[PDB]
Amino acid sequence: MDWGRFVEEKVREIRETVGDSKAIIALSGGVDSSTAAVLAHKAIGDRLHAVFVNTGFLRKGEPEFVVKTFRDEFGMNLHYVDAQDRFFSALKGVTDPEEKRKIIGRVFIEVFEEVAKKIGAEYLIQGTIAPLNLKLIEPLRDLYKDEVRELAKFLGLPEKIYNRMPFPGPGLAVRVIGEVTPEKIRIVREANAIVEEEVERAGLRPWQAFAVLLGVKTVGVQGDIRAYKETIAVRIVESIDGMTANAMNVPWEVLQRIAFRITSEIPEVGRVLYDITNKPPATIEFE
Amino acid sequence: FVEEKVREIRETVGDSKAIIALSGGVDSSTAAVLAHKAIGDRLHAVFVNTGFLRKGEPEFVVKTFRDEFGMNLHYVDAQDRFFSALKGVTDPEEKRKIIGRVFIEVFEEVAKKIGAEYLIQGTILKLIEPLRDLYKDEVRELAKFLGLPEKIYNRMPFPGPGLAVRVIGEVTPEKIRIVREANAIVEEEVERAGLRPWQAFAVLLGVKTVGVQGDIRAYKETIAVRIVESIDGMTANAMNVPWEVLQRIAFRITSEIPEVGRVLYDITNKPPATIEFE
Repeated sequence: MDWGRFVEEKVREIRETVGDSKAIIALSGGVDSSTAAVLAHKAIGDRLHAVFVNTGFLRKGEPEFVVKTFRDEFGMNLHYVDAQDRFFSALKGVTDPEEKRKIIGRVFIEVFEEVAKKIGAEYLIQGTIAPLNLKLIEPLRDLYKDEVRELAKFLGLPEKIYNRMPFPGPGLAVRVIGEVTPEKIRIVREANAIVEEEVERAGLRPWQAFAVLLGVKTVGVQGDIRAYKETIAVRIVESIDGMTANAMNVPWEVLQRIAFRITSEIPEVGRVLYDITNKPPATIEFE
Repeated sequence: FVEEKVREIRETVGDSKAIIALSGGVDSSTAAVLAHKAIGDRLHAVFVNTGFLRKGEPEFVVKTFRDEFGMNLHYVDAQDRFFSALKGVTDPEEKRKIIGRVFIEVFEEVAKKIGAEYLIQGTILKLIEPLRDLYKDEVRELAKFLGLPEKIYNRMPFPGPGLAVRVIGEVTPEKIRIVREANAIVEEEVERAGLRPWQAFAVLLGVKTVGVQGDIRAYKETIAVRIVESIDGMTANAMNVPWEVLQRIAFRITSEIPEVGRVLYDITNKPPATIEFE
């Protein structure tokens, strides 16, 4: 393979296509969109407008990391969009998993379209890989997943991105069973951070590792009196590419640390359960 | 000791009839055998099938006390009454309160027909408590000496409300059936693997999810497996169960109980969590 040649030719292609016009891209923080953004940025510089939407369902430290990486370090013309209120308000009273995803998808498009109209770009860059009135450009169209990761590394993207575990577009909203509220998202966000921290501390490299707020209540104690507490499910799986996946045989000490930290550092949680179901028969997420 | 207590009971009861509630627990069982050796045919044991007992449990109790020990055993099928009384009840406290109220109504109903004058209780009508001076460990030894099955004197504790508190939310016949089957799988695999925990059981969580086979839009149930080690039950730790055993439990539950599509294992100690979920 020759990545230097690939980059030179692809950057040239984007330049010849865009000309002096503006191009826009949705920056999700994922490896695909990140890689496509870097190629487009090398091609047209400030004429590339990278739009990053904070949905309110991102992981701890994620928004800050994306801004630091793309605005500060890569110097991209980034549009940080805080749309948290729109997403949370739109989900009020919605408990059905499918409906939640539908609403989140609709609001994301509404937000992106609103910002895009102000930008007035003529081209839309997408990180589509092999595996708005805008002309489409897909720089990674002929590349497979493993190749995109190699390219991302070659382009100087952080390992935190090219080796990241996949994370759903609706984010933490699908990690909360039932109605999505700021409090539930706060709890699962902290629990998720603990899960990832313990997996990292033990040098484990699973396909996915996350926490889910089940909605099931258990009787705990806060001060010196009984109170209802939440239940968190921990999901850690091993997989080649998600086709099938096995619940991971996590060292007991790691599971103990996760359970201890979640219930001690997040007083609102009183019980932690570990998912031991493979795929098949189960899905990886809890939807 | 046996000769002494049997003598005391025989002197207290005289030629009157006595009644005792058989729960299947070591305490009531041991007290029942002592009372039976004392007044034989004048002891009337009462077994109430609440509808929340474990798989094969009712049959075991009847076979053990009525056939094996030859006691007068009044079997009461009150499943319908308990399920009706719990219809729509979600609060754990109310479930326990209602089950207690119904048990009494059912028991007092059967006690009237017997016409007993003494009530035998396994506390550790006139009351008779032959084990009021014995501790948990002592009662177990006595049970062994009396000839009670190991399945009883060494059995894990099981709550009065039974499987009703092993179902989060409203209790219904179908939910109890599902958790009864899951519970049997958990106990079977834990025993087969040589595990000897304080308690090992299954809980129907109420949370539902879709799977990746067959009708992928059909929401299925979730079972939580609870296995803990404890000395006294005051403090306990989630057990470090061998992975292959947990995998077998998950496989059997989803393969044998089509209604369940997800299995979770509780990894929380006590404190901060309770052993039972409700």
